[PDB]
Amino acid sequence: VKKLINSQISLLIGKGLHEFDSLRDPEVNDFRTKMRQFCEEAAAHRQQLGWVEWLQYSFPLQLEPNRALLVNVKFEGSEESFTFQVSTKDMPLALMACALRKKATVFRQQPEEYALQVNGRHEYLYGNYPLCHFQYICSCLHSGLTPHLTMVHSSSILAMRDEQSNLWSLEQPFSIELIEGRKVNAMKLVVQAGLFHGNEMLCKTVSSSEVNVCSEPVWKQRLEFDISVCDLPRMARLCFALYAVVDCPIAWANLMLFDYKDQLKTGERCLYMWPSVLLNPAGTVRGNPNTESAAALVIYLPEVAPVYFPALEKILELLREILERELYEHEKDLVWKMRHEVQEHFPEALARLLLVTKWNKHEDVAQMLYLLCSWPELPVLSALELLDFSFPDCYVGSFAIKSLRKLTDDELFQYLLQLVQVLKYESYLDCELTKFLLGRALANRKIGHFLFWHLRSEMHVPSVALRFGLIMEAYCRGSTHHMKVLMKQGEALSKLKALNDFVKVSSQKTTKPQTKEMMHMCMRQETYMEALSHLQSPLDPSTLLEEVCVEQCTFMDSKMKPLWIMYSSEEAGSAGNVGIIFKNGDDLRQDMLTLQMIQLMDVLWKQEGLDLRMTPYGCLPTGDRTGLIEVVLHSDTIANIQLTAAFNKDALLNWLKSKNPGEALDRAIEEFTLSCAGYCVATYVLGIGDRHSDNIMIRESGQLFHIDFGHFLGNRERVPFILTYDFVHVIQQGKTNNSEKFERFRGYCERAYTILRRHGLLFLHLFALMRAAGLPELSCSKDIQYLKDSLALGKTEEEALKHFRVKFNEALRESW
Ligand SMILES: O=C(O)c1cccc(Cn2cc(-c3cccc4c3N=C(N3CCOCC3)CC4=O)nn2)c1
Repeated sequence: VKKLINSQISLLIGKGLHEFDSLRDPEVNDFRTKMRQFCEEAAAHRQQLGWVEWLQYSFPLQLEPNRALLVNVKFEGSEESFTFQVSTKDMPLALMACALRKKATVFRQQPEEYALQVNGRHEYLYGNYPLCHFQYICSCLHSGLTPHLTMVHSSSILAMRDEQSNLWSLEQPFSIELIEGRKVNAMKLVVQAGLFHGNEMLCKTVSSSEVNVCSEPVWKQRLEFDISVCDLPRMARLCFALYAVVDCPIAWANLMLFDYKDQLKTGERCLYMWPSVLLNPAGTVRGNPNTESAAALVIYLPEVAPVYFPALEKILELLREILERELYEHEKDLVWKMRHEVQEHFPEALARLLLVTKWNKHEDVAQMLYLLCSWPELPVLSALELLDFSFPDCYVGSFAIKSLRKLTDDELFQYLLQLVQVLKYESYLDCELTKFLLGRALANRKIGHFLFWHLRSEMHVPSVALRFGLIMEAYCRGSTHHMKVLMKQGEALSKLKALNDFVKVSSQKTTKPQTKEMMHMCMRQETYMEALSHLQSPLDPSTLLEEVCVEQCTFMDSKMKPLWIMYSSEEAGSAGNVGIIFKNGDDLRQDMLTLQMIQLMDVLWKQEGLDLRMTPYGCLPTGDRTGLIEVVLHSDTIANIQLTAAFNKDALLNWLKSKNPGEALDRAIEEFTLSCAGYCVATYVLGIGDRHSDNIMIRESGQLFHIDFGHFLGNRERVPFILTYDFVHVIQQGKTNNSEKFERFRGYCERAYTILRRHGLLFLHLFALMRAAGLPELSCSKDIQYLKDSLALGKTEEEALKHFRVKFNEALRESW
């Protein structure tokens, strides 16, 4: 019935829907019914889209940021195929026209009723684009391969659509009553309490009287805060810390003083606390769900009267440049004084102005909000800064989203990971960000795919399980069919975990050959063959993983026995020969961020016409210390290649010569040189140390790349720029001296470095939002500072390039 759907979502999301119901929370009840309708009406809209708009939803085009080629085309019904020669500048229509036209000759006898499917992939070619804007066509040209496509008629596409259908009054100083608690420690117990608006204190942090450290922490005190109740802003957050002293932190807990209906809360409360690492303003505002084990604090919120935060209508009723290029009190005063100027003449300095406004004075907040309601839209870069925890106000949050609505699907995808982490900072379940993500996800299946996995991957974290579960359920209501596709992915991943556990056990008792044989036998079981085959890759939904082909599957020798799983697809040909690595026991989150950043650098470079031949391979956490990495085929580790050469320095170049005979070598050396420049710069900027020959790989094309990003951000040394002699040797064509090739290489590096600096704030804004994620190596200011320093953002370009040159020369000396 709908019974089945409910049980399908419960399995898919990793939480039973009955668990939601058992909280008997209207916030949650309302979140669920609110969004379910929102998601259900989005499904509505889509089931009536035109066939090209459906393609846009389900198969978003994959593009790049004159000359001729051979393309093979067939039609959906037959085996017969035709090979033409087309231009890289041609449109898909022209290609479809030739295809149609021929079929007519051989078929004894209108392009616009067709789209071209990439054989064996969930990828289509359509739209007004040259064939070498399409990533698959591009891929084939740089690799040499022949594009194989299938003419799909509009009515076949519509068959797919149809088969996937579903107040100011209160001047008294704010106060609470700290009643008692129930905890464990060695001393006397103190409760410190403090009121926050983002990172900023709304007043001084009143503390408890000292009470012995045994059993319950009875207090029955009245805590009064240095602030009027009418001055508490909408997003006011009360923050506790319980600790011992003769310092020993024990626990923390936060809550919103206003509930999700704008009512000021009153009065009693049991706060189930989170274990501590001293106040944690950024911490979640929801209680610890381990209500058996957690220490708890009972408090009382006094009745001040029913009081709601005023509606917007009431709210609305109530040397500049030289500092505007982190400032003093008099500077702040100037900026606040100048707010109208700021809006009219420096609209992009909104963030600055927001941080100087007095959130602990309601009158000031009102005047700021009135400016905000007429404020011009901001660039996306500026909106990314506003998503920071430092901007907690809901109107600000809403303004930020409003400026982000113009994000292209491509941009949104590039920033999605960060936007999901920002949900952790949200105060309430129903929020503009969640609505925006769910809307965009329901309009673009790729976005929906990566949103799903970002959420699913953290369900084992109790602070986000509820929020993320709820979002995934909403999403599933909005696409029943995608829900089935994702279940199939879940079933594969479930089987891989079991397979990997077995491998961990077996390798402890037997040789690797024996274990591998057992792995193979396990995989050939009907249940495994079936679970592991015929699915969309979680790494990239457009890649279909068809028949898992064992004999080629193995596992690595390293601790948590990462699995190496290979696939083939008759229908896709060579493009269907794809591999994934399943890893369980390692935290994949830091490879994802890093690989993501590298992707963004590649994109920023390509946007200036600089293609450094980078390899931004897929990486996707799917669960608790679980996830996938995309295999880059026809590549091996530097270590491995340093394995016939008389001198070890030549092993690399000999290998390249062997894979690139004759005049092919010069292209490979160029690919090596550009990619080396890319990764030299990327690893310097990102502070990725511990680079060695086991975690640097090369492709047979010549392109160098990095794997195993365990320790970025100098993490803390200050990782120098690195040039390896073996790499300089290849760049210089195996010559001792070749300053023509070398100083070109030095040019590539400098160009790459200077382009990144120009987008320095993009990197800082993105890393700022990633502080939400609790990555151990992105936890504080010192980590953000690393980026500031590596991009030398405090300098003029010039100064920065001179600085960079010292470092480059530094690195060169180091490489004998
Ligand atoms: O010794 C073996 O039995 C063995 C079995 C299968 C493969 C290998 C060689 N190997 C190991 C790895 C490897 C080891 C540890 C970490 C990683 C990794 N490869 C990775 N990739 C990613 C992109 O595609 C190339 C492989 C990523 C990665 O993080 N890559 N290749 C060795």
